[PDB]
Amino acid sequence: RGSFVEMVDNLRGKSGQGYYVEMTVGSPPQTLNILVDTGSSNFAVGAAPHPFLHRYYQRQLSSTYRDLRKGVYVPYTQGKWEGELGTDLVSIPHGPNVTVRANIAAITESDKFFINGSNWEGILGLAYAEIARPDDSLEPFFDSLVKQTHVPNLFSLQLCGASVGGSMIIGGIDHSLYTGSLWYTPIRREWYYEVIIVRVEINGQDLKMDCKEYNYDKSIVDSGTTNLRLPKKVFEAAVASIKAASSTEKFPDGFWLGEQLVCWQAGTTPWNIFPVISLYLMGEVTNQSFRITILPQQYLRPVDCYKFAISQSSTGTVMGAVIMEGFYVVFDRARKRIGFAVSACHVHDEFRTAAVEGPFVTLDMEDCGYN
Ligand SMILES: N#Cc1ccc(C(=O)Nc2ccc(F)c([C@@]3(CF)N=C(N)OCC3(F)F)c2)nc1
Ligand code: NA
Ligand code: NA
Repeated sequence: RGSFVEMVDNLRGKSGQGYYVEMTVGSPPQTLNILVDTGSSNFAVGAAPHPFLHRYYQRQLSSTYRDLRKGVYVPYTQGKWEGELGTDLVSIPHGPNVTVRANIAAITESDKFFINGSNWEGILGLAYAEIARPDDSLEPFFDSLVKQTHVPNLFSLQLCGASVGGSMIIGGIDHSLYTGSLWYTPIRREWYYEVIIVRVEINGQDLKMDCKEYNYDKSIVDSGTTNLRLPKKVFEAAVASIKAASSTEKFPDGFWLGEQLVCWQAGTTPWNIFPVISLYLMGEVTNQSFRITILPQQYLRPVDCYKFAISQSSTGTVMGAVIMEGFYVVFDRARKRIGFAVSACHVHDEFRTAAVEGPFVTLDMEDCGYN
């Protein structure tokens, strides 16, 4: 408990391409790099020589592979894969010292799914069975891990942004990865890692929207998305504040829509003109909340050119890597809650830091949830 030196620094990645962990599948073990995704629930790996892939799962080499005799077709908004379901033995070399029999979707066809130039070749969905495809009887990897072993039912993520890196601590928390205290928000329902945002501030100024707007139709914590996505109305209000707060430089309108980059002469990005953004999350106690604060170092991504990485959503709020890179995030499944603490590795300057602060007094938090 509290100390997991073998798992520290077990994540890698490249700017814009996600954080992946090494895994082994089958017997003998085949090594694969697998993207860590708290926004989905399938363990799915390339299983055919797609040209973008460095490595892929060759089921014919595994004496422990078992076919489920069932296909799966998974369309997303942009992109899709299809695959054949089976189970095999899986382990995590820089992770707990166990092997589990897990479901694996062998991806045999895909479109706009793999990234040309990336170094991963599958995805580990860490969310709940309810959003698993094709349905919720396909048990997700972490559920299998916890049923078949004594690994406790929680994992934590420290994502260190830009070549990126971090730590996925499986079964525990490592205190050297954060400073100050962890603050917890309830998981509102076990499907995505759904949470409730109860107030939004831009440089300390409240957007003063009806808080149900903040969670329209859900808010989730998603390591498989780069941006902070905001419901359209909230995004509109939020941009108007940020634009106002930075109004000393003007940028194309296109910029704020993620449609154009902005560039400054190297080593001169004027961070100080851009405001901090705070989300207050529902706390553990009635009428109690706490607040996480991020910097422009988080929401202006380097591509010295930058992309504005807060964007409009039609799927609710998505607290992607733009939020998570500021914090150490604990997915405390056993107690249905998500903890945040300031990450010991987050990108900051000599004037401002990411922050997690409480308790605050917030009434009518239950009304913030959308039904
Ligand atoms: N920083 C960061 C960063 C940068 C990139 C990537 C990334 O490529 N993520 C990715 C790839 C393929 C996917 F297919 C997904 C899915 C699979 F479910 N997962 C979530 N969460 O949302 C989009 C999605 F399509 F639904 C994600 N991730 C994070
Ligand atoms: Na167990
Ligand atoms: Na600490």
